[PDB]
Amino acid sequence: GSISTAVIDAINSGATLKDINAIPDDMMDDIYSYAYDFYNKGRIEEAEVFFRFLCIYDFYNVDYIMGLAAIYQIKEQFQQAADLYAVAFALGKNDYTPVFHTGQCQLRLKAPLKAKECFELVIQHSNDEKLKIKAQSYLDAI
Amino acid sequence: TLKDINAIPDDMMDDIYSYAYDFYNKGRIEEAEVFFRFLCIYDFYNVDYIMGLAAIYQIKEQFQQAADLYAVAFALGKNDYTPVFHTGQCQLRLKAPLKAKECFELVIQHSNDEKLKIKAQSYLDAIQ
Ligand SMILES: O=c1[nH]c2cc(Cl)ccc2o1
Ligand SMILES: [Cl-]
Ligand SMILES: [Cl-]
Ligand SMILES: [Mg+2]
Repeated sequence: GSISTAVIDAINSGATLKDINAIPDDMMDDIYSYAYDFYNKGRIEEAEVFFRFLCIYDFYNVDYIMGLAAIYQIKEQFQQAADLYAVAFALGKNDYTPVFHTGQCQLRLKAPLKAKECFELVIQHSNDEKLKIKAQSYLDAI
Repeated sequence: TLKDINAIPDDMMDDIYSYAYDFYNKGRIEEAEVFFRFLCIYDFYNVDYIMGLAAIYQIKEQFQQAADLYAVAFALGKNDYTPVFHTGQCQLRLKAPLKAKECFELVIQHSNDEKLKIKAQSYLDAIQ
């Protein structure tokens, strides 16, 4: 998937498509909008192809990663979603939404201790008060 | 992954990992890089294998390539902030002090590793 592609690219350390600016920013913006057009109409498979395409070109992009993680979470591919949410957080650092969603994924992965750590981080560090309420409601049930 | 099909026994992979670190510790960087690349081909999902290759890239002053692997390495452990610490170092070398500051601050705010936080704080203290 997207992560193995990123790791292969780093191993081989050859020229990538982004390194040569093979797709301009404006076209990447268009494709991202098309990806969500598919997603918003429930065409999840096509959206996934488009977000995979975006993540091959520019993996280290919080917006592309978050789109793909959402798809995996909807498809109940919870480990793949949590892995991408963690990448997104490492790049973004200031938005705790991926940490919240990782907590949800860990709950489904039968890892309540990992989920608890996620929700507690949201509570202690997020300034999104509504997200904190949601995290607390998961914490109350664990 | 080749790991998924158990193409090489577990103990032999342990041996290869320890040999890679031997090369690294002896300054045999080119050989260590071959061995860590070998490991990461065998199992891209092994955080310690990725961290080894990232360290090689950082030593070779390929700071963006190192930072890219550190971001993957962080996701593959979720709770270990050491790759975030090293990313902060790489960002300083890339002349991105605000990005570096964010990394070291994240270590201090989330990590339970007290020795690592001590190191991150010493970087934060130095950043203008
Ligand atoms: O300690 C941590 N930080 C984390 C960040 C994400 Cl995205 C998930 C789990 C975590 O555990
Ligand atoms: Cl993958
Ligand atoms: Cl900066
Ligand atoms: Mg607060």
